[PDB]
Amino acid sequence: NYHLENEVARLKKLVG
Repeated sequence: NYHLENEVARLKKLVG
């Protein structure tokens, strides 16, 4: 939306 998108694109970028 919101969240969701700038939340995977958080997350997975920092982890893997």
